[PDB]
Amino acid sequence: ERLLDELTLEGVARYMQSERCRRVICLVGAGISTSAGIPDFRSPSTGLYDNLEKYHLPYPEAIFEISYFKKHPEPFFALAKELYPGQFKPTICHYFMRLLKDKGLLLRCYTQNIDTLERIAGLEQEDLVEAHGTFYTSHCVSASCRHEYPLSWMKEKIFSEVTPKCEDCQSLVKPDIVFFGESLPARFFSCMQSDFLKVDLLLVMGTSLQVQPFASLISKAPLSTPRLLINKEKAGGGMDFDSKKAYRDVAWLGECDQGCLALAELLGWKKELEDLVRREHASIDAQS
Ligand SMILES: CCC(C)(C)c1ccc(OC[C@H](O)CN2C[C@@H]3C[C@H](C2)c2cccc(=O)n2C3)c(C(C)(C)CC)c1
Ligand SMILES: [Zn+2]
Repeated sequence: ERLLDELTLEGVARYMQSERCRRVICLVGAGISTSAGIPDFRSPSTGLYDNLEKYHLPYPEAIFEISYFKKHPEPFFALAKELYPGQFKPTICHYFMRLLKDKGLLLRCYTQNIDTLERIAGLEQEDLVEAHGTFYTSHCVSASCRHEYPLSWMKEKIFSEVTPKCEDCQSLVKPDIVFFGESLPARFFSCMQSDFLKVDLLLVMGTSLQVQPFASLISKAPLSTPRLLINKEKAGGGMDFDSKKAYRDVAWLGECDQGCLALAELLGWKKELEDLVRREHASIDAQS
């Protein structure tokens, strides 16, 4: 089935404004947070895994490996102190997703990011699937305790260079991120099944799809679901933008903010979006 009239941003805009497009899923990666001064720590190109020499790890990946972390948590928290941002300011792209929520178009945002910016932008727990977890909350690692700690507590521990320990049972306190050797959250697998039935549009932003878990996700949405990619680079996932058989996939190449602004324009949301970014940034400035 053919749902987009044309395989262009204009066509996607037009589809979004039609009665057909009720439920949008966003899939978002590190590219939506780069313009917030969170660089893409994941992808190898960034070279994060070269600044780790001073932590004398057995191998660079050890800094994110759960068993290593439990024995030697100090490098992870030192790194966190090193790279902790001055402010947490969500990007235009984040606020575009806020618009989708408030217009009742957002079914779900699946995010690879742990930076909490979606939450700060006003996306709620129901709206979000944090595929790699989050720094927003932390928990004592003991299964009989699991004392919860807010980011404010974790930040203080990070800045004081005191290893987070549970006030109750003395166990290590770990940010709710998915370390190497830990499994994806159950939430991820459960929401996927149900969501990928009801979805009318996939908005894929700041991820190359060459990389799990979005590579798989994309390939098992219904065949007729239109998919728009907004990314600096070209897309895995089994997308088809270019062939004579292309029917549903659209690529916008450039920065995520600029792509979102362009899409907002066509929807007639540009002013609303620019105003929201300005207002929410000012609010953050006032309370920071
Ligand atoms: C404190 C500043 C803050 C919250 C703003 C921030 C933000 C991002 C941060 O890191 C982003 C990483 O890309 C998150 N990844 C989470 C885990 C382990 C690593 C790293 C990884 C690599 C490749 C695939 C993959 O799935 N995963 C999952 C980090 C740190 C602390 C973890 C220091 C690097 C902190
Ligand atoms: Zn505890």
